[PDB]
Parts: sequence; structure tokens; C-alpha cells
Amino acid sequence: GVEGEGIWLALGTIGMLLGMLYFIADGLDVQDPRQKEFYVITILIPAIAAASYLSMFFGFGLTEVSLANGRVVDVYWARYANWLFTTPLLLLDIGLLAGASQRDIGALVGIDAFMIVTGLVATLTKVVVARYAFWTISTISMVFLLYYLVAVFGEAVSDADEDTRSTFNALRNIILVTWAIYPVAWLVGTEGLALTGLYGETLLFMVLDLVAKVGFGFILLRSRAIM
Ligand SMILES: *C/C=C(C)/C=C/C=C(C)/C=C/C1=C(C)CCCC1(C)C
Repeated sequence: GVEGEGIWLALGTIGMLLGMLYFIADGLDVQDPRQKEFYVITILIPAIAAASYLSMFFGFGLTEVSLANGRVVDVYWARYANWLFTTPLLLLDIGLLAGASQRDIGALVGIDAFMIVTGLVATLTKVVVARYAFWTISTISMVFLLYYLVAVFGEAVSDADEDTRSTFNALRNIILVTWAIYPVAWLVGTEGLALTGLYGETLLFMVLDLVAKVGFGFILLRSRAIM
């Protein structure tokens, strides 16, 4: 544990609200249907995240887990429900942009669900070796996620014009750079090796989420590529 983390839950919440509020204000002049499909998907992401963050702020979706070890971890489980719904949407979004087939997006969200699910079990087990084991398999599968991202979506976008290739790189980079830190944050946070407390791990996830979501969706929506 180590409380006071709710300040990150509050600022996280409102950043989502603001990002979501902005995308609406910006998607007001929108015209082509496909562009509109992008706006629903993008605005859907911090929406869900904000509801998730609001529940955590009000203390819902918290849960204590006494480890075999003896230690007890306060674990925010709403977080993993958040990720369950939100990550297949960022994948869909970048996927649509890349012009990847639903077969390919679907295969990528298939391994995303496994990653977030096994991450959830690692967070919740009492047996501490199994925490680290399910952590290992989760990040293994995140590496295949990242591989098929750069290669399957990458190959789909190679036929596309310069600006949807440059937009897709900008988004591919964000995912690579920011999704890769999530499992290290789990590791050094209280859920893993506990180098930081609950307060600093929370801070970390909050920052990562805002750029995975508002930063990401900002770049997508604001782009000559989608009109
Ligand atoms: C907006 C939320 C996002 C982009 C969440 C991304 C989540 C991950 C990249 C999760 C990674 C994890 C592992 C690779 C295993 C260790 C535990 C997890 C769930 C943190």
C-alpha cells in the first residue's frame, strides 16, 4: 500500500474527461462517414477510461490481496476491466487507419485479451512465484502483439499514401514506446517488486494511460489522413 494515490485518480479522471470533451468539440464539423467511425471509436476510449477512473477515485474497484508471503497488496482491479475494453479499441482504431483486414485486427486483439487477462491473474494470485510467472507470459504475449503490430499493420499501410503511412508510424511509435512501460510499471510498482508504493505506481499508470489515450487519439483525429 501507501495511500494519497487518489490524487492521480482524480487528475487522471479529468484529463480523460477533457480529452474526450475536446474530441467532441473538434468532431463537430465532421463530414465523411468513415471519419465519423474514427471519432466514435476514439471518443469511446477516454470515455470508458474516465468512468473507470471515476470509480477508482470513489474507491470502487479497489481490492486487498493477502499474499502467501504475508504481505498484502491493495490492487485496483477496475484498471484491468478498463484495459480490457479500451485496448482492443486502440488496436481497432490504428487498424482501420492502416487498412488492415478484420482478420488481422481480430488476431491482434485476440492476443491483447490474453495479455490483459493473464496480467489480471498475475495481479491477483496469492502465490508470489505465480504472480511473476503470469507476468512473464503476459509480457511475452505483449511482445508478439508489438511484433504483429509493426509487421502486419505495417505491411497493410505500405500501399497507402505518404500521410497515412506517417500517421501510422507516429501511432505505431506511441504504442511501442508507451505499451512497453506498462509491464515494467507493474514490476516496480507494489504489485511486483514494490520499489515504489501504491502512490507512485498509480502515478505511473495514470501518465501512461493519458498518452495511450488522449495523446494517441489526439494524433489520430488531428491528421490530414482521415478526412
Ligand atoms: C489505455 C490502456 C492501455 C494502453 C493499457 C495497456 C496495458 C498493457 C500494455 C499491459 C501490460 C501488462 C503486461 C505486459 C503484463 C504485466 C501486467 C500488465 C497488464 C500491466
